[PDB]
Amino acid sequence: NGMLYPQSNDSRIVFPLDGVWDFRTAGEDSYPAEWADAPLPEPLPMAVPGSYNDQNDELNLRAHYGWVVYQRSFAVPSRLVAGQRMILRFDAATHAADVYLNGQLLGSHFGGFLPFEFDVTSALHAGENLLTVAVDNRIGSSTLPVGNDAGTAFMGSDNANVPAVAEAKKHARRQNLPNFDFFNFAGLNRHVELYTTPADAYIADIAITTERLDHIAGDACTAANALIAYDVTFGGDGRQVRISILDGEGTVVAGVTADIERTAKASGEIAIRDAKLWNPGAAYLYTAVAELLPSRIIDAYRQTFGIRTVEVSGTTFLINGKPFYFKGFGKHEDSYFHGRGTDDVLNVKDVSLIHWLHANSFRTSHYPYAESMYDLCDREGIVIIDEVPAVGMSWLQYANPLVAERHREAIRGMIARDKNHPCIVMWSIANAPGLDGDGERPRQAYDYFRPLYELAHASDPQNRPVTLVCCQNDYTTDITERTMDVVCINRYYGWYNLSGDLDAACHALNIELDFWENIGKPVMFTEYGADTIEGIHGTHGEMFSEEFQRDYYARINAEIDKRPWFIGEQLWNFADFATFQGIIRVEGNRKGILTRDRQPKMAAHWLRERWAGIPDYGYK
Amino acid sequence: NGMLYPQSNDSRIVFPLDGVWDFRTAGEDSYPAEWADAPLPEPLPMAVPGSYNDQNDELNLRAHYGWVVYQRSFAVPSRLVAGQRMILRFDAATHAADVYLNGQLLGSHFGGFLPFEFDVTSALHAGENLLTVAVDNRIGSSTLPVGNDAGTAFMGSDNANVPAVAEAKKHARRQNLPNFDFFNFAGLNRHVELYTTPADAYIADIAITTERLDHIAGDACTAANALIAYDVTFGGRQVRISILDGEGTVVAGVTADIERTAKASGEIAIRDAKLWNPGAAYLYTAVAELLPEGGSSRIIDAYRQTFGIRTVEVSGTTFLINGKPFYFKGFGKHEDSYFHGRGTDDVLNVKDVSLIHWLHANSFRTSHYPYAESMYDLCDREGIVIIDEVPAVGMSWLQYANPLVAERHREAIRGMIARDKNHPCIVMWSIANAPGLDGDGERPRQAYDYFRPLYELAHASDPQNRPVTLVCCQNDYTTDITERTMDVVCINRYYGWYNLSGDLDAACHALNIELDFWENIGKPVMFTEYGADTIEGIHGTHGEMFSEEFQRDYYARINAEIDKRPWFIGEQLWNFADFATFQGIIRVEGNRKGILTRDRQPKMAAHWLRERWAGIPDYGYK
Ligand SMILES: O=C(O)[C@H]1O[C@@H](Oc2cc3ccccc3oc2=O)[C@H](O)[C@@H](O)[C@@H]1O
Ligand SMILES: O=C(O)[C@H]1O[C@@H](Oc2cc3ccccc3oc2=O)[C@H](O)[C@@H](O)[C@@H]1O
Repeated sequence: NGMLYPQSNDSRIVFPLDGVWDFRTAGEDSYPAEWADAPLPEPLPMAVPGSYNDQNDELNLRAHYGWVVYQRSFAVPSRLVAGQRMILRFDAATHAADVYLNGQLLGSHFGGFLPFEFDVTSALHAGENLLTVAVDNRIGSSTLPVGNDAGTAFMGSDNANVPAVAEAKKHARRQNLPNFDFFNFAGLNRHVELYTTPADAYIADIAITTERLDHIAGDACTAANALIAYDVTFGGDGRQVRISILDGEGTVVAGVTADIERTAKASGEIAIRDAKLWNPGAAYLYTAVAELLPSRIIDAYRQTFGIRTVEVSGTTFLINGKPFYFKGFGKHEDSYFHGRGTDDVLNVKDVSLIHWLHANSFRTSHYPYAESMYDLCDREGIVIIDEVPAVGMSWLQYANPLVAERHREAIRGMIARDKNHPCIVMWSIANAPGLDGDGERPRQAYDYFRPLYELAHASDPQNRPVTLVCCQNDYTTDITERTMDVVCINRYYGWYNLSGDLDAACHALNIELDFWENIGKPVMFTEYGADTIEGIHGTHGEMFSEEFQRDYYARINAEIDKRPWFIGEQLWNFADFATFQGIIRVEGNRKGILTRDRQPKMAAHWLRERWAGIPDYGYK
Repeated sequence: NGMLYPQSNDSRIVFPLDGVWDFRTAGEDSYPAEWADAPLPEPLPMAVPGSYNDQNDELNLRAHYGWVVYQRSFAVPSRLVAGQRMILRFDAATHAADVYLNGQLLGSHFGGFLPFEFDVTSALHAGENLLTVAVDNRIGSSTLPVGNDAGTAFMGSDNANVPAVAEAKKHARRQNLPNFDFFNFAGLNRHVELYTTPADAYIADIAITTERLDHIAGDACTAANALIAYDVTFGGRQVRISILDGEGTVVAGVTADIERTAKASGEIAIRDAKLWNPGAAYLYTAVAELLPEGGSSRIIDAYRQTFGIRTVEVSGTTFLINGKPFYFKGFGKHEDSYFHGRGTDDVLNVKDVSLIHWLHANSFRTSHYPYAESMYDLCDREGIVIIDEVPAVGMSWLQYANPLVAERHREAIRGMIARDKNHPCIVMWSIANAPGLDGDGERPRQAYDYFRPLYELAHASDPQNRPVTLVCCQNDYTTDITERTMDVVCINRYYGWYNLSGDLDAACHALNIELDFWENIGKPVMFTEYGADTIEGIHGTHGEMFSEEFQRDYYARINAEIDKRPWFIGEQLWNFADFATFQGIIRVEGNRKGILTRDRQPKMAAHWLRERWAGIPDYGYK
């Protein structure tokens, strides 16, 4: 289950396959399999990584439904492949892919936001190799994220009772209809690379955990002793693995040799004296170096980690034993040109903006992000709530075992990929599913989600808190949200209801806060906000003005400040982002406190000033 | 002098070093050299490739003056470096760099827009290697592009006679003051990679030229015969040259003797050759294979060089591609985007080429510096013509007497042409943008004496011997004696914008007076800039300056005038898209003369131009 990011070292090399590929669109339900046997005819250029949808203005690829086919050639020296295990990794292909090498089907993947790989040792040959990747963008009632099989996209307008409308629907061009509020960007959204490991025996997975901290400093910068655990998995076939712990300056501060036992695994614990802890706003990273022993080294892998604990205790959220307060937002992987394509310039800039704002956290709304963003947040001291793509869900999905299977894959896959990041403090198993109502519906939702809550706990060796992000609903008939480790609520009082009336919005919010006060869980906002067009101004700000967005946060935040059990404020959204078109989306979702080009609206300045005065620890 | 882009094949591998590096700002005139000896203290993250300026909103890196230091570590298997020649290539470090590996100074480079490399065979070691790169952003009276040592940035406002202003200037924080109208984005703007070649003997350079075409078809798609030439240089006997067509079929091949300094050269006849044309690209591959003594079947080294078969000839007032009279449709561009700055972005390059097609344009100029190599490969495959330009922008008489500037200028011309010579999409070289050329006394002759040797140098350096131009600023064309001697006259004119403002009747009258002057000169003439700053969303029934309507009306009126001149062979407007500049009173969040917004969205004028260009053929318009 290990999916360690490809590394280059004395025992391993990575050969990136990013660049400008060849590309063709294909059919709604098929593509020509023979395209894997020869160069694509009349190809278009297509940069990888990137969504394909915004990379060709002659076409309207945002309207594309079904398959596209990518292809490129590559060659590597015979010297490099000799005796090695050769692996082809796709960091993400959104949503499903069939992969061919030299005309041989390697296999397929379903799930648009997690990495997958193939052993191509036997399919590779000398000279030029032809790599063909068919990618399917289709979403529907059995996918995560969820699409609608008929009707409209989420938040779409209709006149369904007009006979002409009903008839035209029957014959309209097939389109994906997201049951979620972000554009269905598709393609090779993240990197592609060929990499090598030793063949006879190799490191397959590494898990590092913080088991216990002894005598944590008052400022939490250090602990007198930290007990960490390692678990290393091997593939291949009295062997041993050397584990070296490097501090921030690369000094080997601890080292052990562990026996490998057969399924082939080595595990143990290491005590670190005067351990330097990882904290929001004050990152510190160690490296665990694993070396498979025969002076020689057979294989090696360098795994970054941070030493810190996470504990929900009553209505507090303790990081290294200190009461943490979330400041931040949901984000999206979204930008002009790239779409959902990973862009590390943008990631570096965004992390700097999180600091400029004096925020300390975000959520990976609504899918796991590119691996590089978590590495960045590890080094920059920004906390993450890591979320699977289970958005758009309701009772139709809970009754479908295929969806449950995909959901379990997404949870296991996210945690297997991301478990070693100190920046991740909580897992989210869904966003805005249907949880409330009458009859059997609330119990049916609980019966669907409770085993997934348990799965996220079982899968994470650090046993971090697990939540489910709840959409505005009848909280009195929802019986699932209140059972989560942290209550995470999306609320739009004064925007989607009581519209523009901030007094009424705050009154309604306080009524629901009184409800949560009794439940006795820690609670935080994971969404709240107001669409805002930069440059629209009013002396008495109305909806869509910069002033209304600022006033909205000023009023709502004054209310949650009065509740000691309310442990965080993550707003919606960090930045404006693309959506399916519709009458409430002014060139996408405009609830960003920043524009899509990362420029600050009035509310961003107001929030920066507020957040400057709120400490990471001890606010409540 | 060869700088072939790194390739992976059976004898060569490339190891990319892009990613998130460590980064620190340093001083105005220095940086700590000891930072090369250990990991940078308290580093910031910085993505490579990219400009650094817009990658950290906590800092104000747009205001930074002087040095920054990049650093990262890397490791590669010993088995792959063993016995190989190891080269570290920087596609671009803007503007100057000192490079260290494991604490050893490899060397330095000046020139922010062309690649450079170091042999690191001896400096590499097993395990982790520490690569430290100091990058200097400073510009001034001896750099290309040119900065101002004092005063204001180009087209900056001043009240120089106010004593308080004069005094405050003396004590103001040092800042780069561009003498050019684009922001001074700096850093590791393009890719970094380590690559290998065989050590004993290897291919160092390849030049492919189209020497002659016989009996070109009426539609220019083919010629009965094409004579091409190859010139292969080696470092560190025979080389096999194979010519592969679009399907990879070997249609021609010769084995050539290597003579010492070590080179092989010759000619190859291609019967029924498929030609490269604007709007109808066709590419061959020349595969060069170094053969062992002497001799066996095995290959010592190989390189695959893309090329296209086409001729370029200025004839009277026509610009002939494959003997057909071409008409340029397009624009100056910039490598410019949110977040990336001047950083190369192939998603953006792929998108921009699709927009060039959407507009029905056929060409652009690399204003005002050589672009990333990948964009030329893309234009080769997409049939888009390029005017390739060096960063000699902001120049005036202060520079012409400066030997360091002249050397840097010669370096840029030789470096650009050495890097870019094999692209069929490149049809013309530009040796400068908007230098001072006119005036009285000795000034016009001084400018001519500076630029004429550079014109000759561009001709001597290009084995294809393509036309050479100098892109001319709006000036007194009657006292300029340099522009009229270029192979194609390329003019930047802003009648109705920077002069006769808003009066399109007067602008067209003035343009026609200057066109009458060029009609007498008897050379082919094209626009390389003309336009109007335009804020998307500003509208008027009678469009005034900055409205979308005025921009549309501007092109409608000016283009109607040049359509009347048979010797006017192209229209490249300013600009493809809005881009960042130094701040000032005439730049509304940068330069807004884009027909597209900075996010590549079309203004009214873009739609009008799309319809116009749809009706103008690549060949035979005039
Ligand atoms: O609407 C948004 O901006 C975000 O909506 C979230 O889901 C919710 C939608 C509504 C709609 C009407 C009334 C209350 C709601 O409460 C919600 O939580 C969704 O999580 C985001 O992805 C959307 O972008
Ligand atoms: O001004 C621009 O938008 C571009 O100007 C070009 O150079 C010239 C500037 C001026 C200024 C005042 C009057 C006439 C001018 O004519 C010019 O040719 C320059 O090449 C571009 O880089 C600028 O962005």
